[PDB]
Amino acid sequence: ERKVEKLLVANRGEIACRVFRTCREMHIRTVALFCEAERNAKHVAEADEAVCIGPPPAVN
Amino acid sequence: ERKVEKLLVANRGEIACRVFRTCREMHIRTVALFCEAERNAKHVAEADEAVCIGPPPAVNSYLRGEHIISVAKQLNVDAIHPGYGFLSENASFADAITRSGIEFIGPPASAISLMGSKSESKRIMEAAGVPVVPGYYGENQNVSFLAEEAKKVGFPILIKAVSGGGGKGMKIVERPEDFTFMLESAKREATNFFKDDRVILERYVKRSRHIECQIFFDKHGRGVFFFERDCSVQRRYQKVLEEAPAPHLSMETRQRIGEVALQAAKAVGYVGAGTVEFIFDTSTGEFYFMEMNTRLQVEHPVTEEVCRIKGAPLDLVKLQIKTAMGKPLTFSQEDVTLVGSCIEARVYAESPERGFLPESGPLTFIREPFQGVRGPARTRLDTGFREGDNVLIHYDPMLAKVISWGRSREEALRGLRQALGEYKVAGINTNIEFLKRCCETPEFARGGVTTNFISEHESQLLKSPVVTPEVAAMAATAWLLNRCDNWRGAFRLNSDTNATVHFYIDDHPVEVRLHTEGANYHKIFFSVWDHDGSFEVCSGPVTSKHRDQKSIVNDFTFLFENGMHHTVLAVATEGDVTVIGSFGLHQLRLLPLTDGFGDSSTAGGTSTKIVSPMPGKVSKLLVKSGDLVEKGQVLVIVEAMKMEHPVRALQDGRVSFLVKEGEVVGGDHVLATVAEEE
Repeated sequence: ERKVEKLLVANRGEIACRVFRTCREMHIRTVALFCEAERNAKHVAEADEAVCIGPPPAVN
Repeated sequence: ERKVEKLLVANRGEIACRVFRTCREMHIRTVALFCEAERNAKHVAEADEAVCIGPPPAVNSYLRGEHIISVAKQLNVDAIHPGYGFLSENASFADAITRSGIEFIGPPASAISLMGSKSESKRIMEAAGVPVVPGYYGENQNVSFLAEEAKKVGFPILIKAVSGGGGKGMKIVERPEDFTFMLESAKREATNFFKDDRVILERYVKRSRHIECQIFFDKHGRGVFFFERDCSVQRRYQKVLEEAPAPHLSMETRQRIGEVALQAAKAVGYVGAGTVEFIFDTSTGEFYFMEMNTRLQVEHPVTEEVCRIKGAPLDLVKLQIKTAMGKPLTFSQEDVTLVGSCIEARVYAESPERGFLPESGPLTFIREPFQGVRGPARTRLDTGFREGDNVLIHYDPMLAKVISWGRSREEALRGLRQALGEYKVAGINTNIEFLKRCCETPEFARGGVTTNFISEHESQLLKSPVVTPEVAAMAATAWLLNRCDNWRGAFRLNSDTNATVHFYIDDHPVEVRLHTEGANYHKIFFSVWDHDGSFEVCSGPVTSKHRDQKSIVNDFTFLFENGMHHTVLAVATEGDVTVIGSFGLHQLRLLPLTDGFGDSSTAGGTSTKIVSPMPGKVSKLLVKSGDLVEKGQVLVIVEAMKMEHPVRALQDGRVSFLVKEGEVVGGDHVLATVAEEE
């Protein structure tokens, strides 16, 4: 099998925090994603690293 | 039996808090002890009363056993627990406590005295019949005697010598039926290493792994051995990481380790808690006695995670008080069962890059790992220091102990990894990076490590992450902002701002330049090691206006253009900038630029120095010729009508005298030439 130590999340919101939490118990790293601004949001304050992706519209 | 309501502690540190805690559950009083100052320490803030004992040196503090006993008598103390170190191993102190009537906690003085000398101790165990590997048999009376007992007393051949660690007489001669090379090897060893011609033969073991079983005894003839332990990992005779369940140890053996251990303790007679240490070779498959300690170890809470008595959690210190109570036990060796695995590691306030030399400094910020249960594992941290405390050079460098109990070894080891990573301290370099390096790359997850395991992998270890050019960007920025309004309200004309920081990374100065374009404090760039980029930075609340030695601890956010974002708690000072984040911890030393700013004189100072007025009559010159004079001492004192008027020259460099005391000299004479030391 293949080892996992880094977890990536696509969406934002309740699911981000839920996926992030259990991850702590499995002792796995976390990564967050956020749109323009949207950096004070909680999920990013819960992960290990966050990356900005671009303009607010869901296309972008 | 005798009632106990007052408990006395000798030593200081983690053991003080541990002994103090359980005491609360038994509902017993507490007393603390502290050296000069050392009154803000935690343990004293945990007890009921604390007493100062005297000067910092260990001779002055915690060694005046008679004074401690008199103070305890004045307090009408019920019991004393020495702990480990100081008077932990001193039979006179225990005897004096017994004469005073206080219940000493530990073995009787006779056992400590007997085990103080190695020869008489090994004599006692040899009489008892425990398999013991001795250090010597007779002497080299005859060379044929070597062949006589080579295949007799000990088939494995340990030639060595009477003393000295050179050991060239060994030659690693593990092959029996050797008779023409062993004598030649011994005779070539005698050359240039004569010492005493006596030679001792022993068994030679190829591999060594340390084992140490625990034991407990009441005073009513009843005891039970705890689970074994492993101390294979140790550097320079210092414990590093240990495991209570010796991985790869058959149950049957466990049982037997006990029967041997109980025989030895009964033979000498023993009360309280103790530990027997063995030495083991995998190839032979047998264990031979090496040493025992009649004192509670530091590794007691470790073995606890792998033993339960009557289904209940075990407390080792509890029983020792109950043993002192005179009550008899309640359980046989059976009620105790092991459950799961655990690992331990010690953190030392030393510098791994350096010669593991202790460092003393204030504790700026101390992260605390989550000490709660989650997943399939229990992780705990015990620390004898807190925020605002300072490390004392007199004491050993010892911060905290981290233990990861688990249902399986894997869970335990994995748990630690994350915890070891999480705990963070700022202010003094630690070996925490070393321990993590000891855990990741070495394939000791299998469980087989020898006593010398640390020695071979020293090349692999002693390795730390490389400071990326980005790390300098956040570190450099914090020092400015965490010192002043640099880049705050700044403004120039038809131009743009610029400010630079110099870092003395390793032995090479490092320059980082930061500047802005537009009307934006937010948009910032950087150029370090010929690497350029852009980022934005958003700070937090401004704190620590007094900017003392602790300086300012603030959180930072950095949005680099590529797209990332970071959070960094930076406690920056003039000496260094410390940044802690997902990268880890890194402290960058700022290029030092100090050199008697003012007094920087390279003048030759050839002549016409400390000239005296007309009357002259020099005398009482108190400076040696050709000795450096940087501070302005009285080079020459001349008297003019009772006018000493000392010249007090401050020109740096050695001063050369051309005059002698009592010699009348003319006006403005060259009494001495104050020249730079050449």
